[PDB]
Amino acid sequence: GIFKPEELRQALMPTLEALYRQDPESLPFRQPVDPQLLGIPDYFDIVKSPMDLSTIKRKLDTGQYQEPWQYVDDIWLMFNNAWLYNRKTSRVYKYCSKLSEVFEQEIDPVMQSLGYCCGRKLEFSPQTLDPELFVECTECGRKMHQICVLHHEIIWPAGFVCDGCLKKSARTRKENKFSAKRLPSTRLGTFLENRVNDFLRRQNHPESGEVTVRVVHASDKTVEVKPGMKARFVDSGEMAESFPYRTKALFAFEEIDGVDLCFFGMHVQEYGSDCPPPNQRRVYISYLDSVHFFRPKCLRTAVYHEILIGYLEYVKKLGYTTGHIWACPPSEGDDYIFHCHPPDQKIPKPKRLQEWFKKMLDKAVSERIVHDYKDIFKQATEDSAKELPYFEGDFWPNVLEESILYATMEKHKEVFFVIRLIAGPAANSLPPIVDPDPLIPCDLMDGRDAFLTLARDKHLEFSSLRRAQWSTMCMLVELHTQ
Ligand SMILES: COc1ccc(NC(=O)CN(C)C(=O)C2(c3ccccc3)CCCC2)cc1
Ligand SMILES: [Zn+2]
Ligand SMILES: [Zn+2]
Repeated sequence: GIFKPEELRQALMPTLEALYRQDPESLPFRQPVDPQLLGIPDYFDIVKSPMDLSTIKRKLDTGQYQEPWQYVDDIWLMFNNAWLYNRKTSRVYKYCSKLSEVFEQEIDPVMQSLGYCCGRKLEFSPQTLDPELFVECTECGRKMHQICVLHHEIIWPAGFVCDGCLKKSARTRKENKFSAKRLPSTRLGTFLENRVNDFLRRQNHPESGEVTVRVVHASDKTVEVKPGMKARFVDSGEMAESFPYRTKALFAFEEIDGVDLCFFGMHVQEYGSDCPPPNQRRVYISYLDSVHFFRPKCLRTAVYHEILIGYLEYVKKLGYTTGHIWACPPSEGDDYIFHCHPPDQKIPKPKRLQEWFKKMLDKAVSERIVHDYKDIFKQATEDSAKELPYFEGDFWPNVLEESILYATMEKHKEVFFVIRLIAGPAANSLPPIVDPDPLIPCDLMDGRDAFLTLARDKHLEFSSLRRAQWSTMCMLVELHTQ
């Protein structure tokens, strides 16, 4: 026992009385359902654990609840039975939804007054609902959402100690060494975060946190020319068989309410100077993703721009001549790089996404980082299908197979950006591209599949700030302990 029964009763009874006072919405919930009198003889075939307000009151009054989650559980048992048994359009269903809304408001400040994280009954997103897990304070015995208190067994193996118990004993929580800042740095990561933090300091907005950019994957790969064009151009001995590239994964994190938040992810393909044409000295953005919790809101878009402009600046200086972006929005539900985006984070329509890349590239011109950029139509004109750069997982390889030319580039022109970084003479007499960062092997971050799979297995959602904080903590433990 943590509480005197009278203490628990005096704290919770007012939240019960809040529900009882709601009339008519409490009328179906005041007494045990009597299926005979109500003419619903199938009630007990569907509802196996009936619960009502008079029962909960008698449990409070007789000291039956040992800790308040038991009370919250009986409340949500009572709501769930009504939502299970009654139609969505029914009066009782709608009354039950009203009481759940009044309960949500009342329980929170009460559960926080008794030293709990919150009073919420929490389930994961559909991907039947998996319940959120609880951890137990080793000092006081209170149970709390694992996600509310960000308790990870690998970071803190001796167990969870709540803020209230730590303050009581004049201790602070042992530092999280599995942080984004303590991930191994790269010249690329440093260059990007230095550009982002220089920009944020110049803005001098009080809400902004430090930003971290970490390259977390770097491996050498090859894209093989698919059979239906190997037959035409490769087998003859005209086009090269396979194009070697470096695949890199990077993430940007922000300090929000004292902890790491992963808010941006990018995969790139880097076809260097020892790469046969038409891929020679090109970079390709495989995929971009974000989680909209960057603070402040008013700088979110600029920060994304600073990372992307930063990346183009950096590869230019190494000797890449051209950047390529397939400006195509995702369509994998609430997933892409990040599992389970916030439900109010809208995927942009093709037009808005094109206007967003356009805006980013106009700033890059103003800075003399991008010399010029155009749609693949106007750059194919200004330059056979053998001469198009051939990138792993891109639209263009797949569409030339559907055929086996100029027809297709016109109808889908605005979705393909070609970005001249080094144009004209300067491009001709360049040193070899040498990447000064080591290879970073990491199977979890090798393409976007493996991390989506882990996030599905382990309910690493990005659907709210609190869940995105827990998922950021969990991904960083994985990245440090590989
Ligand atoms: C509801 O489920 C979702 C939600 C979002 C995504 N992903 C994107 O929006 C992925 N994207 C297109 C983005 O992040 C940018 C974006 C977003 C919005 C406007 C303009 C640009 C911001 C960083 C790069 C591009 C996927 C599923
Ligand atoms: Zn909680
Ligand atoms: Zn405690």
